[PDB]
Amino acid sequence: EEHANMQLQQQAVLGLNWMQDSGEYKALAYQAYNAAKVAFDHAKVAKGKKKAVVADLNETMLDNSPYAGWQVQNNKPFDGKDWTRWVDARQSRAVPGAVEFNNYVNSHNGKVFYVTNRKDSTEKSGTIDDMKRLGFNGVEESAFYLKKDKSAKAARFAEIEKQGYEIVLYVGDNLDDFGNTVYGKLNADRRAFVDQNQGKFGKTFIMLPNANYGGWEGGLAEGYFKKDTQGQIKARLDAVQAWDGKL
Amino acid sequence: EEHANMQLQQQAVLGLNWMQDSGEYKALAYQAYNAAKVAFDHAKVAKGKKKAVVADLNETMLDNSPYAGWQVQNNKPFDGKDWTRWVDARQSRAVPGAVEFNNYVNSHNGKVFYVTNRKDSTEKSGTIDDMKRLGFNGVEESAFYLKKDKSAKAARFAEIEKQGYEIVLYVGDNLDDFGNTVYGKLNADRRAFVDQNQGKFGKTFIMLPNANYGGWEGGLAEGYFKKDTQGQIKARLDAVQAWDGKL
Ligand SMILES: NC(=O)c1ccc[n+]([C@@H]2O[C@H](COP(=O)(O)O)[C@@H](O)[C@H]2O)c1
Ligand SMILES: NC(=O)c1ccc[n+]([C@@H]2O[C@H](COP(=O)(O)O)[C@@H](O)[C@H]2O)c1
Ligand SMILES: [Mg+2]
Ligand SMILES: [Mg+2]
Repeated sequence: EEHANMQLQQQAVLGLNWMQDSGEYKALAYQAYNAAKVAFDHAKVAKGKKKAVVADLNETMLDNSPYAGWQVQNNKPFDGKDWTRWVDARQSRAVPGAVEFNNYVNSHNGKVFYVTNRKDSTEKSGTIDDMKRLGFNGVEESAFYLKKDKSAKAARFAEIEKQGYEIVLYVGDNLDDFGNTVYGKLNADRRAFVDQNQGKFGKTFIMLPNANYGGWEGGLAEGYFKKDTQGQIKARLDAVQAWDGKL
Repeated sequence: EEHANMQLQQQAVLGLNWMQDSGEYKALAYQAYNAAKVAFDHAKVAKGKKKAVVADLNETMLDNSPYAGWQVQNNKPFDGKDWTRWVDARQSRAVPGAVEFNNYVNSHNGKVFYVTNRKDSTEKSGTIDDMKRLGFNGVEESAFYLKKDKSAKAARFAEIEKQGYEIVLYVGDNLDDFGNTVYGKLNADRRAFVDQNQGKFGKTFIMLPNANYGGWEGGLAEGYFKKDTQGQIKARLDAVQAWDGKL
C-alpha cells in the first residue's frame, strides 16, 4: 500500500532533518573524530605489528543522506536495488571530520581499512571514485573490505589482523561495526553490549550518530526486516515508550 | 487539524525509536561523558578560581523521552503547559553516564551547575526530586540556574563566573548550551558556529545527541516556532535534501 509506504518514510523526517541540517549533528561528528585522533595517538601495538584503524563507511565516513531524502520524497522503503543506483550516482558526501582523521592516520604510521557493507561486486567503483573526489588518501583497492558473502564484519576484521596489523580502534555508526556479538540481535541485547563496554566508547570504539537506519531498526522487533510495511510501522509504534499523561 | 497534528508527530517516530531503544544512542552518551571526564581532569583554571562544569539538563543529563512518546501517541505538538505537567509527573530518567560524571566532578574539586530551561518557578520541585532519586549529588538549590526571564543561557553562565568560578567545559544537546551567538538563528549560521569551533567538540564543548527537538528545529525556517502545524510540516519537508534519482 502506498499509504503505508508514505507513513513509514514520514517517520524518518525529523531524524533526517537533524542529520542533514543541524549544527548539532556536525558537532557530534567533530567530537567523534577529535576523540578518535587522541585514541590513535595514544595507541601502542605489540612488537612487530603495524597500527590499523578500522572504519565503517556509510554514515561514518560517507554521508548518504540524499538517498534517505529521496526515500521520503518518493515514499520508498529501503531497497538494495535503489541503493546500488544511489552508489552509482557518485553523489556521496563526507561526514564532517572524517577525511582529516583518515588522512592523519595514514600519514602518522597507521593505516585505515574500510570495512563496509557497500557491495564489493557492484558498489566498489562508485565508492572509490567518490572517496577520491572527497579527498580521502589511501583509497587503493587493498584498503577496502567491502561486502562479499557476509554482512557480519568480524571475519573481515580477522583478515586485517592476519595481514600483520593490530587494530587500535574502530569507528562506526552501528554496533555491528565493533564485532559480531550482537549481530542480528534485538535492542535489549545491543544495549547490554554497550553497557558491558561502557569505558571503550570515545576511546577504542568511536561512535557516529545515525537516527535513520541500522541494526537498531532491525532490533525493534523479532523478524523486523522480513515484516511488510504495515508490520514495520506497527513495530516502530509498539516500541515507543510513552508517558501516560498522569502524575 | 488533527490530521496535521498526527503527521507532525509521526515525523518524530524513527528518531525517537533510536533515542529510546538503540544501544547506539547509549554508546554516544557514554562517549560524551567519557570525553568529558578526560577534559575535566586535564583542565586548569586561573589562580584563585574554582573549577566549574556547566551542564544542560534536558536531553543532556535528564531523559524526557516518555514525553515525546506521549506526543506521538496523542498527536500532540509541543506545548509548555503539557511540559510542566510532565515535569510534575516526576518520571524523568537519567542520560547514560551523566550521574557518574556529575558525581565525579563534584567529588574531585569541581562543581557542576545546571543551566537549564526547565522553569524556575513551576518546574524546579519536580526537577530536584527526580535528580535526587536518580542519584545525582550536589542538587541543592544553589547549583541550579533554571529559566526565569530569558531562554538564552549566556547571562546565567556569566552569573556563575561572577561567583568566582572558571567554567572548564560545557555539556549540552543544543548549541545554545554553549553561548548565545547562534541563539534564534537558522541552521546555516548554527553549522558555521560549529565549523568555527571544530576543535572544541569532545574537549570543552561536550555534545549529546537529540534527534527529537531543539534549536535546530527552529533553525529549519525563519519564524518556524510561530508557524501553524501545516507550516511546520512544510518547513521540515522543504528542508529535506534529496537525491533526484538520476546518475
Ligand atoms: N534504510 C536502510 O536500511 C539502509 C539505508 C542506507 C544503507 N543501507 C545498507 O546498509 C549498508 C551500510 O553500509 P556500512 O557498513 O558502510 O554502514 C549499505 O551499504 C546498504 O546496503 C540500509
Ligand atoms: N518539542 C520541543 O520543542 C520540546 C521538547 C521537550 C522540552 N522542550 C522545552 O525545551 C527546554 C529544554 O530544557 P534544557 O535547557 O534543560 O534542554 C524544556 O525545559 C522545555 O521548555 C521543548
Ligand atoms: Mg555505517
Ligand atoms: Mg537540553
